[PDB]
Amino acid sequence: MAAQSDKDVKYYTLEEIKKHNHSKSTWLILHHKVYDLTKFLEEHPGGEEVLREQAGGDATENFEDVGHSTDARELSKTFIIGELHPDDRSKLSKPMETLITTVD
Ligand code: HEM
Repeated sequence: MAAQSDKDVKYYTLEEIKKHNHSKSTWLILHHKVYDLTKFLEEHPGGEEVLREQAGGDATENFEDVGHSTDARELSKTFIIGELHPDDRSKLSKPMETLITTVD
């Protein structure tokens, strides 16, 4: 009817995830994996300010810094929708090309 345990993994590119961090597509990267919590921002104890500033990037450095509970880290497993491209993981050989416009 309206229930389906769909488990998959979509490999997204760095330029794709860092361009979806707006409001209803706010994704965070943890352990080089893409986690969807754009509808859990207000459900996160502490606030969304710390999430929006890490949206579209890897915040694993803060995940281990703060120290999440066992159940907490297990909960994130239900918000996994994909992973980062191998080129953006064990390569990083992709031209950025930016900051060429003076909007100051
Ligand atoms: C994006 C995935 C994340 C999930 C699913 C998540 C989930 C949770 C949950 C369930 C708790 C409370 C449970 C407990 O008692 O341990 C928690 C607490 C907390 N989280 Fe996260 N979190 C995430 C990311 C982050 C990130 C990226 C930061 C930092 C920018 C962060 C900072 C905190 C802090 C500070 C607390 C409270 C600990 C304290 O204030 O001493 N979380 N998180």
